[PDB]
Amino acid sequence: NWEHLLSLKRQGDTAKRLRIELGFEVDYDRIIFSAPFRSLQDKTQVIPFVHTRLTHSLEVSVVGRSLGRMVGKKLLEKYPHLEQVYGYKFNDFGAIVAAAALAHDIGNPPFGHSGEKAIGEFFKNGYGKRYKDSLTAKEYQDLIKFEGNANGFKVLSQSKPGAQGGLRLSYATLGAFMKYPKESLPHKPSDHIADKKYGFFQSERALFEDVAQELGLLKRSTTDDVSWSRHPLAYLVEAADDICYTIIDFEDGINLGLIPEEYALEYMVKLVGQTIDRNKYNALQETSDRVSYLRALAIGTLINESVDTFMKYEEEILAGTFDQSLIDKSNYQAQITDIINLSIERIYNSREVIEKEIAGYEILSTLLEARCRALDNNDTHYNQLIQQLLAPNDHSEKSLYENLIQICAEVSTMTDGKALRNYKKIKGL
Amino acid sequence: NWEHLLSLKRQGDTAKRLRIELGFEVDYDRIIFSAPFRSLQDKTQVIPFVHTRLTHSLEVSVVGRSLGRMVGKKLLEKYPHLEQVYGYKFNDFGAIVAAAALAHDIGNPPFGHSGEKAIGEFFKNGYGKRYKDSLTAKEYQDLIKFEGNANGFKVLSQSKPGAQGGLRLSYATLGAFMKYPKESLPHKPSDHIADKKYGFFQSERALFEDVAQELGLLKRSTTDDVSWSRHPLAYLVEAADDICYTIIDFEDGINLGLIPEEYALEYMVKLVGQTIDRNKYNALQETSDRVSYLRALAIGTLINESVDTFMKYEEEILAGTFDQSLIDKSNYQAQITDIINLSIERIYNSREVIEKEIAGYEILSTLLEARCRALDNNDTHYNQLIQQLLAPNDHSEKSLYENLIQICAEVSTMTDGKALRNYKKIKGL
Amino acid sequence: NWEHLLSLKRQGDTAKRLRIELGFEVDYDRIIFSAPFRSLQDKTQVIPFVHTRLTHSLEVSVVGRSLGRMVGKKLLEKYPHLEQVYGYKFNDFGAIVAAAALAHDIGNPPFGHSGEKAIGEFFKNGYGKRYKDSLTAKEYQDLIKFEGNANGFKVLSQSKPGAQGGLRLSYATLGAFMKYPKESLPHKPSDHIADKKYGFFQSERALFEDVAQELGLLKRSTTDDVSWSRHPLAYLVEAADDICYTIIDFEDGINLGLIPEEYALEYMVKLVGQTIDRNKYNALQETSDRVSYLRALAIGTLINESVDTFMKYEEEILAGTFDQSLIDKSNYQAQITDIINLSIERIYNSREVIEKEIAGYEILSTLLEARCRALDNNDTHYNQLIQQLLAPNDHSEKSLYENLIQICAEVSTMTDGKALRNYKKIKGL
Ligand SMILES: [Mg+2]
Ligand SMILES: [Mg+2]
Ligand SMILES: [Mg+2]
Repeated sequence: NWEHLLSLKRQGDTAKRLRIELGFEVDYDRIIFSAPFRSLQDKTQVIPFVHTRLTHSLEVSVVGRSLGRMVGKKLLEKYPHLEQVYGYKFNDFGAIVAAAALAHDIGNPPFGHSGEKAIGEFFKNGYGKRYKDSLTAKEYQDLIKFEGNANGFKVLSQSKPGAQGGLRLSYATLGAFMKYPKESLPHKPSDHIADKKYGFFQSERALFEDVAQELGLLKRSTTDDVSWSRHPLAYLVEAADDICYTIIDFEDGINLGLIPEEYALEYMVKLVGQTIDRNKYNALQETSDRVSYLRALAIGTLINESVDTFMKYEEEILAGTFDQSLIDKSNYQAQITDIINLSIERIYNSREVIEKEIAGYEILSTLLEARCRALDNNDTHYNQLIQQLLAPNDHSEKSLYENLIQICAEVSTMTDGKALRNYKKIKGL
Repeated sequence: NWEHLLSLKRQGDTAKRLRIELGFEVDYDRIIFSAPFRSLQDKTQVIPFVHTRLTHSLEVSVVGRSLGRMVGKKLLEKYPHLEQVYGYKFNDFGAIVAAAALAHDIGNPPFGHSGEKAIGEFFKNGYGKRYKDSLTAKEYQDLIKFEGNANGFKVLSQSKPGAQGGLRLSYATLGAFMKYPKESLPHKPSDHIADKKYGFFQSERALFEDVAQELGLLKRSTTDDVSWSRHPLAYLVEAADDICYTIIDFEDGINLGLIPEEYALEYMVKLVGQTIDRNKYNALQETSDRVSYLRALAIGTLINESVDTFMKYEEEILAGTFDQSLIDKSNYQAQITDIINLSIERIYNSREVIEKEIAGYEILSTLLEARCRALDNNDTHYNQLIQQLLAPNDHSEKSLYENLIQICAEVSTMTDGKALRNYKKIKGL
Repeated sequence: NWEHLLSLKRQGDTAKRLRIELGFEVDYDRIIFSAPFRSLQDKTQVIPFVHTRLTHSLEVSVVGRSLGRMVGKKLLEKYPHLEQVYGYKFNDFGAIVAAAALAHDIGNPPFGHSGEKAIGEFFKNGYGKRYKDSLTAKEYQDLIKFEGNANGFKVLSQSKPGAQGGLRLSYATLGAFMKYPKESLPHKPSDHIADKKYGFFQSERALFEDVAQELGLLKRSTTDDVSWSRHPLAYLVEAADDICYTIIDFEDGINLGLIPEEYALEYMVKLVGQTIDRNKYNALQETSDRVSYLRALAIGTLINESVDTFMKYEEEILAGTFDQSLIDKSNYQAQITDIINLSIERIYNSREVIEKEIAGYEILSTLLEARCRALDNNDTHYNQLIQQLLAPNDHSEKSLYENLIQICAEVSTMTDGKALRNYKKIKGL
């Protein structure tokens, strides 16, 4: 039911909010001005001009806003009652998808997936193994299979003294942000696209249950482990992100010298052939302009194809029977796969990227060990100094799992500069 | 008895030295030219122009020289026989107090009290725990509650081949230097000001017993753990040090931007009100000049008040019944406490000071562990290299406690530059 | 028999190669263009202009070429049949000795003998102790008493896919390169000069047995541990190396300020007195020119003396009864010993040299531990990253000893720059 999916409800609301009577734009406005989003300006994208996480978020938001606007147009033309009595507009869908896409990278720890694996391995085989017997199975699982999507949900909606609900985003935006509406256990029960990872920690189970019950998400789990169907706009958000990750990593790889210019045309002829102006392409004198020209065309065709695919399986998506992505139903699957493989071989496996990941591991391991050692023995002078350096903000009487997840969130959201400086101080440099 | 307190005896002397027949100035002259005192030029004062330990010592010596000169004037006017037959002058008292105050920071390890705690924790929970069973209780206590006052006494009077008695200072200067004339055990038996810490290690017990017996210090301990009353001039030395630590840390904090200018006048009106020239204060155009002007006034009034307090309780001080400091009997106690608390909150708890302390811990721990590992196994090539790098001076057949205390003294007296360079070499940088 | 000693056989040869029917010059040509030899341009000689390992190799090759040419002249005049029917020339001997001397430093790990001791201690008391029970006694011995001569033999003759036999040097060059033709066990069975160390690992036993059987080296071991007599030209190669190590370390020490100018003349008068032009020496205005002038004279007289000594004991050398070096039979033994001791006290025991050795230990230990930990568990993400960073070249199904010796060879042949960069990445800098 689309009426419940486009909920304007926020945390702490008592009276129901109706479309015909704050707005989805306000979510984007709040995310833009938020400190965690601003902090993305000092966070890199694990590549050797090259995009930072802030620009990637910006570009993803721009693709998601286009996808959502077109999808809202088509749904409003398919469900007249959504605008006749409920008063919804395609700009609403665009705003929801743009706000969800803008914050999709707000909780990811530095150094890419290597940082997530470092946080996981710290609690699996490192100093964090001591907490295994003091936590429940799902809590420990969250600790060992730490992902930045659950951390991003935590950042977007975590209460603090004087700020309940965090950014207080609308429930539609929160639902679109959740790509994996399931708990930390069981680990990958099936081949469904939404079961690859989890989207919320144990400290957010009640809040996401409230969000799902407000959005009317279908309960797909018959056991005691909660799991819901994906929000239909989460498909658009993820498709936008994949389109950017594919076409823009290739642009960045080509412009940085890691990928020769021939592969650009070689893997973009199929994508851009239907709309390329050959005279304009040949008239361009710089490689950067040509690759930008190709990137714009490819993004446009992929956006249109994703909109067509979404409207092809709307009923299946709303029922929860869709087990793959919108980009997986692409006619350009071979070219997309070839581009992704070439990017993996030339960028992600480059020395510079490997070197950086090896440093992240040592920095994150050191910081996590220092924070945990301070947590266990908060009486020594060195531990008091560590607490002052890394957690001067506040202190409270919380549980062990809350403290550990707070440590993980604080370490994940540090800027590369702040993390490196703290690691050097702790290492006496 | 003041005649015995103003002893001209030095180490190795056989014939008694009389005032009417080398001089207390010679102690100051020797300390100035000594290598350990010179080494203070490369040692910082754990603050982010800002005073180094050498300038702090200089300024403390200047306050102690004023206090001692006034106190000597008043005692000579109170005991005519001290000058009529013994031939003592107020310049003697000034010289003794100045020499004691100049060397009050000569044995402190770097990074402030954090370095002392690092040396203590190395032998308490670190690699140094292995020596607990091979040493006596007091020897191990000295190792684990290491203070820079005992190390300063060691530096001032430790024999070397060709140099017996070290700087060979007069016994009056050594007595005035000793703020805590007691052994390492028991640990804080009472609330007496002299029982807060200890002033000499176990390798200096015989020498300080000789010094105390020459100065006629009263034995306040009836057990087998020796402890004596404070030398009366030690009160003046400590009062001078506290006055500088209070008024000059505030000046440094104000001039460094950590403390706004308003608090200067706010906490100095009471101290300087009786002697401030308002026209001169308002005519000054720079904040540094105004704060210097206030610091000079406050130091003057505190010096006069300390002299008055010392002459108020002279008999009690000479009997050993005084359990507090001269600054503790101040009418400006509230303002002094407020200034100290503001300095603690704004300087000592600043990031930059915390960061520095966290680095000291790692550097001192690394250096101590390397030295100890070289000491236990002096056969490996790496350990021979470590011994050459850190202890090339000499080697001898000494006991385990002597070797450990020598390691602690050598690490404590390294310059920040030398310590950092050695730590980087050991860390392969 | 000199005919078999001057073998032109190379790895993989089936038909016998005769002198009268590729050439010993080709070995020098190949070594010059080889990547391992080129890599010596970025490797230092553990001294604070100062020689790198490449220039030391160059200079040693030049001394060995002179020694071999004179020795070949004298042998051809002593054995006419070597040139009458076999067709050998003195240039052959010169080429063999020069090629052997040029590669004498091609397998030495950085940081001098400190690096060799670090590799040994890693497997003796470090993380490498776990492999003791999984290897044979001699294999583990090779691991713990690792020397750069065996590694240099490995570099010169190790097969790779597409390159069998490595540089494919002539067997005479390989025999002259081998200073210690014996296995890793027993460790120093006697006082013979060839029994001080070993010259090949266990992975090269068959190849060196083939080389020795082709060269007709005398089997000096009656047990199951193979050991052969030294090749006669190995004496010349080692003598050349010692002459350079003695006279040129002194030149470098004098020119670097670690050795005053007086000792130059003081320890060179005896060596250069018979051929020095006093007018030329006094006319020189720079210390560098005078020391160069003295170095050239000393090298010349030592070369002539070494040739005379070699021809004095030719029969004893060819029978294998010579237990010392050519330089040990020198009339300038006292002056050579004095120069070596002065160099040890002033250069090798300098701070800068000690500091560098302390850093090597930490870098090599860190790199070896990382490589071994990657080897044991090649499933973790961090270990895969380490394998990509340090061993991206290739992978194969080899034994544990082969993998460990490959790790040791790869670490030993890294350039100081590459090693330091990898150590910093692993240390997160
Ligand atoms: Mg993305
Ligand atoms: Mg002081
Ligand atoms: Mg050599």
